[PDB]
Amino acid sequence: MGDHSQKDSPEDFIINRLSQALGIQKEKIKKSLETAQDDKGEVTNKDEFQGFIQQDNSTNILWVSGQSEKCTFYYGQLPPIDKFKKKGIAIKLGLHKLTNENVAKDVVVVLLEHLNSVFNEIMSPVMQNPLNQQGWTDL
Repeated sequence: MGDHSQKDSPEDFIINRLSQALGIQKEKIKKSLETAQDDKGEVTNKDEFQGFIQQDNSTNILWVSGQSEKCTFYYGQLPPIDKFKKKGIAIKLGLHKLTNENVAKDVVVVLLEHLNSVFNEIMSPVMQNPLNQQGWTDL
């Protein structure tokens, strides 16, 4: 059963933890804030919608017009913002096993983005060193 348009929330509550939490499932602040109508619809489409394994949660802390709990599904994240993306039903794997493939990456506020890109490139080189792929990579 895992979690639906709440499975991901619960997982992030435990995983995000700020070095000491492992909260598990649902975020009271997101429910308490109740923002925003556009955000509720974007989140509902992510949850049981097909077709789309991405969502961001953006913390963005202080600065100017901070994204904070952003975040959105796709869209954009601005700047010291700290958020993350998870993979659910990565075109559509929904309505069967809870997106078992789901991939999770945390993204800090801060360059920091260039360092993250370098880390991603290193991960790709490590993958190339390990397997050959299933020809999706091919040559």
